[PDB]
Amino acid sequence: TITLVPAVVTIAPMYVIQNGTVIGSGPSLSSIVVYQGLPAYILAQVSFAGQRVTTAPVSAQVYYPNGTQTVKASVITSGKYAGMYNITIMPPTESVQNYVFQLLIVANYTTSSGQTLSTKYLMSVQANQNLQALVNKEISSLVQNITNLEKTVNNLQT
Amino acid sequence: TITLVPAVVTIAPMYVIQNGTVIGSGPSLSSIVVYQGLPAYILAQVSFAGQRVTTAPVSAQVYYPNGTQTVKASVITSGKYAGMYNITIMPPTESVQNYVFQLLIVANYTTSSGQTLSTKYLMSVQANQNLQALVNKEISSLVQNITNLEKTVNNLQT
Amino acid sequence: VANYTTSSGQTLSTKYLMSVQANQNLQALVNKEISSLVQNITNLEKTVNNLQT
Repeated sequence: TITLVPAVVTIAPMYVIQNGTVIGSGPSLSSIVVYQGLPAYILAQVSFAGQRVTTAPVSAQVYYPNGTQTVKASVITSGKYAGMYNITIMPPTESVQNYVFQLLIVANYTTSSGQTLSTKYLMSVQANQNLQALVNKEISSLVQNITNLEKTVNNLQT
Repeated sequence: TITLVPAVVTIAPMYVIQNGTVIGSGPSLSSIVVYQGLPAYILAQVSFAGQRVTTAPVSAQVYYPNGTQTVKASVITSGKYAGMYNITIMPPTESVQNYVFQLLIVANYTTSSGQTLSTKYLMSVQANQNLQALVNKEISSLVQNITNLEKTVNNLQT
Repeated sequence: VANYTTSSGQTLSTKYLMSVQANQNLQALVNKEISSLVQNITNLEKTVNNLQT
């Protein structure tokens, strides 16, 4: 005897690849620390009954605090991540603090039993500061003020 | 007739304590926001049934980009952190990139269910840049410049 | 902690051990440090310009 349970479509963010590096591992996140100005490639598999499905057009509502980006995630057709949908968020660099935006991943799977299932996964993608660029630029302007001051102080010595 | 339902062994990190500071709490975290250069003491409980078991010793093949350090997790029995496996990870002090370094957590639990249940947790660790350091050294180079300059102007005043 | 007494005849209390790193606000740090250094520099610039004059 084989006792079936209903199957519910899932789109889960399996890896969040940013800087060519797994910053987010597995679906054990629903908020990830992403560092701004680098593209977090959220590889989010879509599986019905744990078996990855190739027909489920993924809309992705990317809720920036300025405009809402609807990126149609490209089905991963190469790599060992193939089958999944690569959701290419690219966060602007708005560094002075953290900023909200919510990636509501919506995989709309068409079941062949006639029960079309829209599954909507909320990951709160926490755009942490990427303060590194702001720092180097501010600091370079300070180095330039210091070298000019050195030069002036040499003229004064002369 | 009393049918005992399957218990499968679970290792979940109950604490990741890093720089003496618990960055990870709950067994709700099999990914964690590690800050580079700081020794993360992954105090991970090993449980069958959801009950703590201290007869499964845990190694950790920690795949740095400078080799694999296979660390046998020592049980710290002190304080409220007692009876957890200390998976000792030592992330690089580099801070030009977020780099993927793996953490193949292997727990081999000899159960009396009839098989030696070996559970593997591949946590692909997010080496997240500890920029604080880079901030402090750059700013210190700047102050060294402020003093040198300040001494020279004062000498000129004299 | 949420202490809830169900009306089914079983009392359930949940405690959630949310142990958190209270991380330094690096943003507010860097901003104040550099602004303060800009003022130390304004005082140095001031001596320089007096020197020149």
